[PDB]
Amino acid sequence: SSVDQKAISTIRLLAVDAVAAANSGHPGAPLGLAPAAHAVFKKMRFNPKDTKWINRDRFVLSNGHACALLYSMLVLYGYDLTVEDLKKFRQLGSKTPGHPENTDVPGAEVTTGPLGQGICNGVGIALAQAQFAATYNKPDFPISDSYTYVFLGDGCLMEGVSSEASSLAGHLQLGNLIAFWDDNKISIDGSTEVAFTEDVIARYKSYGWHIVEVSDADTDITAIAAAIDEAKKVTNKPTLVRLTTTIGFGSLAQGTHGVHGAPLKADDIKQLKTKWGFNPEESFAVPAEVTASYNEHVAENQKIQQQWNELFAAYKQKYPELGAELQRRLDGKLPENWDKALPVYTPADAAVATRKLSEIVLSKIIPEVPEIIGGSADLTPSNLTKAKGTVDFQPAATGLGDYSGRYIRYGVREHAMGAIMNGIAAFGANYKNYGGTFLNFVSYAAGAVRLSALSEFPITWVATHDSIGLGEDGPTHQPIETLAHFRATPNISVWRPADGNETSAAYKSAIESTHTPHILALTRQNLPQLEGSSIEKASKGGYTLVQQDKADIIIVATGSEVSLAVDALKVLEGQGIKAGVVSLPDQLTFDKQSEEYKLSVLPDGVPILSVEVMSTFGWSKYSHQQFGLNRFGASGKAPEIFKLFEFTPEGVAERAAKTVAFYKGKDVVSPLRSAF
Amino acid sequence: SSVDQKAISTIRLLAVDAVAAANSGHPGAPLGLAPAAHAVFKKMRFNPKDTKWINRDRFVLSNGHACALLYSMLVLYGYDLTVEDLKKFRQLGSKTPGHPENTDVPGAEVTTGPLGQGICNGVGIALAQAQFAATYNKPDFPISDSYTYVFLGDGCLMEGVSSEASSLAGHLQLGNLIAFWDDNKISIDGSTEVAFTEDVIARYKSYGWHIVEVSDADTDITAIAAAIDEAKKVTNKPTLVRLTTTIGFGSLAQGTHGVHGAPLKADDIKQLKTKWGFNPEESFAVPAEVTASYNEHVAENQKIQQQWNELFAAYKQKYPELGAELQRRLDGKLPENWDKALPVYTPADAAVATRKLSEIVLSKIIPEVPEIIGGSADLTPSNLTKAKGTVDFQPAATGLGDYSGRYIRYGVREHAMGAIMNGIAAFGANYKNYGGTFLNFVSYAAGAVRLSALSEFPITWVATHDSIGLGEDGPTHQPIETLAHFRATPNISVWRPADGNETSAAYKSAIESTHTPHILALTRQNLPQLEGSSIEKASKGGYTLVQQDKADIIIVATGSEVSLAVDALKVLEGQGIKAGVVSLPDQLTFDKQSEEYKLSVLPDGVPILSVEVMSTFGWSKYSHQQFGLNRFGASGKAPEIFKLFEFTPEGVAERAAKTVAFYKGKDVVSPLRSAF
Repeated sequence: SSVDQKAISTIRLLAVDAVAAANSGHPGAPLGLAPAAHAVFKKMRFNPKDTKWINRDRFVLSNGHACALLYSMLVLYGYDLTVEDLKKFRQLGSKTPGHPENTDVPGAEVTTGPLGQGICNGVGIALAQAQFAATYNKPDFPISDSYTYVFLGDGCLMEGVSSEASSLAGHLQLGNLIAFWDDNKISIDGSTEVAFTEDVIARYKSYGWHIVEVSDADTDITAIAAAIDEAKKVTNKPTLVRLTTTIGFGSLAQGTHGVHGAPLKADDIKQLKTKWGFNPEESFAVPAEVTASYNEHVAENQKIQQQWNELFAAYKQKYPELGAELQRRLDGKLPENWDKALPVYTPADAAVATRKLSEIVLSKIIPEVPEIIGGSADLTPSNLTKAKGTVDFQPAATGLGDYSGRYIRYGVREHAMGAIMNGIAAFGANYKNYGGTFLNFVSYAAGAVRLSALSEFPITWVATHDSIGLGEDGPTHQPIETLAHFRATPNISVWRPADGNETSAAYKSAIESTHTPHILALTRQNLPQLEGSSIEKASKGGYTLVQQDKADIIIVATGSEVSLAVDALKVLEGQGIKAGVVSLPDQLTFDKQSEEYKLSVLPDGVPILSVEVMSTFGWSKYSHQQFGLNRFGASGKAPEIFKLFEFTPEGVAERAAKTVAFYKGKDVVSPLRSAF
Repeated sequence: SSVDQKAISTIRLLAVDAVAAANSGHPGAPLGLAPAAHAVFKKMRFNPKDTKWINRDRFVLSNGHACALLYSMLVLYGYDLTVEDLKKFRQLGSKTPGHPENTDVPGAEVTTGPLGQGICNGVGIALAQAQFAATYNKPDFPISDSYTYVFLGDGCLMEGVSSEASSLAGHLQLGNLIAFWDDNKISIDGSTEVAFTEDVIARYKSYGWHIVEVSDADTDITAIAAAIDEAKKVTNKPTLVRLTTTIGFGSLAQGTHGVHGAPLKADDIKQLKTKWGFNPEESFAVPAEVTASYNEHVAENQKIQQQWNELFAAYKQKYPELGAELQRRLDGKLPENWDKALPVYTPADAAVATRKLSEIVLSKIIPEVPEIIGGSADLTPSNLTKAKGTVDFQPAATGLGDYSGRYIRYGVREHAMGAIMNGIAAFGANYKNYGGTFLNFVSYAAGAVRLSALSEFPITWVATHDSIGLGEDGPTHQPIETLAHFRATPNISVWRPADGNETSAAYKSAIESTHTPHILALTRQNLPQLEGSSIEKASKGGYTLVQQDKADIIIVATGSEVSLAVDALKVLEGQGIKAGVVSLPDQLTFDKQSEEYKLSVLPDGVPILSVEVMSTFGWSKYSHQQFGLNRFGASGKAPEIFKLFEFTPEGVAERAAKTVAFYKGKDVVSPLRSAF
């Protein structure tokens, strides 16, 4: 009957009533986690009227199905979300979707639901905070000192991505990360005794985490608060707080799988209300005393932010250059004319692999753009390493780097790298972060990559060894389907640059991005600098590389196949066939250009053949006929594989000539035309 | 100077010489693991002349980059692989590809290289062996008693998929699994101190594994053999053997990252040979005493198999029905007329979700086809559970099932489920195994799914909640790109059945498969039984559902959109437009039909519109215009989402009418035609 007890009941009943109104959703974990949510939010510093305050504590609901709990907290604290929005939980168009989405929900830092992701995002938020604090904090100027609080359940703990991120977070000694395990022994298939009998706590100790156990988290908010205080004293380890809860606490069906993922019965909701002092005839009740208590915490937090703003002003006087840099980043702006550092090439320059061109770009732009950080997973240092003049991101205690470092050694952890990148982006402060691996193993991280797209985060995959061009490692390593997969995903820019100028354009796009993740598909093998390429033209996503006013055919290609198309043009000239060449380094960027620009590249009245040593899926958007590779690769020297599959100037020319013949006597309109 | 020492040197030098000849590949782990490989193969029962003996011990090289080691063992033991093949390591077309492929390499049980996969495959081989032994063994008849030996490295231990599978294997008490960790402290990025500082042994204890540590695995083959003996005594836990080795042992560059993944220097190879008593002027040496020693072990193993064959004959007399069943399975044949159990529907039957139709199929065929086993990950029992009359696969000690059980509780572990399914298939004995999850989270397992395709394993994903039709869970759960991704992967049948008869055809294909993995995309929502569907027609992958001799347009659709197309046909009739309908439940199966059959479905001379509430990628193979969904979904009641995106009879009809108008006055040929 304290206000804290009333607040916990209010949270529980808002969540239950929201699920009831939707007749869909998950009441069990909200009921079990309401005490912990109340306790954690009371310890957190945040401003519901300024969701982007850079020194806020962050909260992540990794068990995203429990989002009726999150929405209830946001409503009670006066974020831009109301009881009327709760009544529209899981309803088309509402601000309260069935899993939380950062683009739609004020106070949702990331998009969660797919299990395992949110805890990894929390690792990334905490990594970014440590890097940010190391970059900007000074004596008497704690510009950044915030914590990252994550709730997770048994499902997240079973997903391998969370093991990857938890191993890495322990290695990185991320002491401002505090995670809470909803230890309720229930999943969809019933008891965790059926498939999840490991000693979780022993595993987390093996990663180097600190542990606090709260044996009665259904009621003991004093112990939950004390666990947070204890975690804050352990500055060199992330902490896992074991919350032993009853799923669906209070329900007639508490402690059963049936309360995990379906609405409660109406009579159950009545007895919940009566046992907690609420009116069983009323739904969506918000006692004014709860509002008052929560408002007091908001007012205190707002005074903390007000004092932070004055600290920041004083910082700008004491540290003029760092202060201006920080201000620029908080305004979301890159350094003025940063792109003048991008390398430019001419056709007289030597052939270079696009993986090496990418390394060169990074080496030039990292020193000039402090908000770029990145790393690599499952990849040789010889294929990607830190830029000269920087150091790895490591706790100084290891002697292997510092938190001010800029290069992250992710280990062999592609999926966690992907989800950590999302967390770094979510931190804010204009972070433009990247992750390197082989293109074929970006697929290991598909769960996170899709969330980069849905969350609108400007992360970048540096995805080398893009094709059969890698050679001897063979078909287990050679992408076929990978670009089609990601190009088919909404909101992914998939750059496959052909040369030096196109690689600079790809990075200009990736670093300038604010809402679109990028994948840069890069070669092992050397490619020539193209006659006709430029950053300007490649920035359009697709452009006419070789214009032929009397073209019998246009060849559209990407990456390593653009030079192949140019060589095929010469073979075709000897056969009496005049070809143009289009380079299409990013289909998404091209698609966003004006219809008239696109038609100037892919006009009516001429057959168009695509060439790319990968799946032909998607290519009919831009071509009438497609020469691709729709079978797995081979283990051998790369030039021999290209010859085997007829990706040679003569093989392209043969198919171009067949395309010209196939359209003789036919009327041909641009592939860009459509009926609707 | 014992023959064992000479054998170890022979293995090391064959591997080094193979890498040298290719000027590509990985000598370090072969040098470090040769003692362990020698010791393990001496304990293994196998027949190089019968790679499919069902009671063989299995070996899996999870650290597949080390395959020069595996190939050297296979050569020395007289598998169908020779020194001449070793000389062609990593050469186009050879039997010694840069990572091992089960389709190409005799004695390679699975395709490994992508890190983490092989250990999970080993879990599946061991799971299958336990299930198989529980099904067939009788007193005095140990039909199956074999072990599964896996080598792995630090990279596999960092990949989350291995954590998932190791947690599950410990839960399942898989005592015939013996894994060996190459504890050499080196990865591509240099020391494991940079990113991999967890206490691996403590983590494996937390999963319920037994541990043996071998402190000097560079030389102590007695201790490695003893570790195997110890592991065999622990019948209720999988064992991890920690092999402390020096990467590149013997090389001038031993103990450095540089020996992990590049050929040794020629002078280094000379000093290796001299220090081990070999001729530095000679490559690919095989001392006859080594051959003799290895031949003796082969001869003993062949006598063991000979006695197993007599045991099997005696088993067929003592247990006539089980013996005939086992014989049939070892012959690779399904029960005669098993498919008569497949449910058949008529248009008078009620509407049913294809997820429920799938459950019904499984309930009918599991009792009749003993080699079907399967399970689910990250999915409610209400969405998939064991078939009535069976029990879960669990160790009997838990009280929750038995090893004779047929339904696997994978937990929230999609990626490991995928790789474990590959291992179950690899075991053999005609296992036809399946794994259920939501379609959108098959993507979490992409690494393993691609390997199912490359390995030619007949595994099946039961992938429910296939689209925006799932409704309220929202865009984090609703597939868009998923079918395009897997259809773009070579050798994946992607069935999206529209009704009861098509769902039975999908299962007929999936269960009869011997070389092609299947994904069955199934609905949450109810769909009508179609006029014109049958198992016979749907078995062709694509078929004419509604024939219209005077068609102005043909609508091609899948799954939930076939009924939509049929409803649109009626709207179009009122607009004076005559449409036909094609159902395309599996594009791969359709593609494999004769050209004349395919043209009878998609003829020349008529515009064709595709309809599928997912990406339009791929659909131009079969259509002139495509109506799909190329943006993320929404959280709301499913019918409202379909209306929002105009996937309604009127919306389809509008686009069909626009398609007819767009082709007025044009000559139209089948989308199946091409220039080359």
